[PDB]
Amino acid sequence: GSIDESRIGDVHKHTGRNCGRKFKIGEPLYRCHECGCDDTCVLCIHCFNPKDHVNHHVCTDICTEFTSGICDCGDEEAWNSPLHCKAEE
Ligand SMILES: [Zn+2]
Ligand SMILES: [Zn+2]
Ligand SMILES: [Zn+2]
Repeated sequence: GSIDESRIGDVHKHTGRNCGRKFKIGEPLYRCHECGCDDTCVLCIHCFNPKDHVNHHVCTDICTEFTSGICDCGDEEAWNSPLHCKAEE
């Protein structure tokens, strides 16, 4: 077999558990009007999968110092539809 060590690999994969990545200032936060339960359900850049949200109203935000957030990818009580983590691609 042959793997390339330079690749991002699987450092962002979180199969079976929630992502819970903490947003640092400047990073994008993704929210979907159709998929998210309340206006606090968010996805990180590594998780957000455009495929899941074709025809949906996606809202992007820049993370600030006042942003206290962790990624909700894989927490099934935060989403109306099952998501497909991008890190799995
Ligand atoms: Zn995430
Ligand atoms: Zn994910
Ligand atoms: Zn969506």
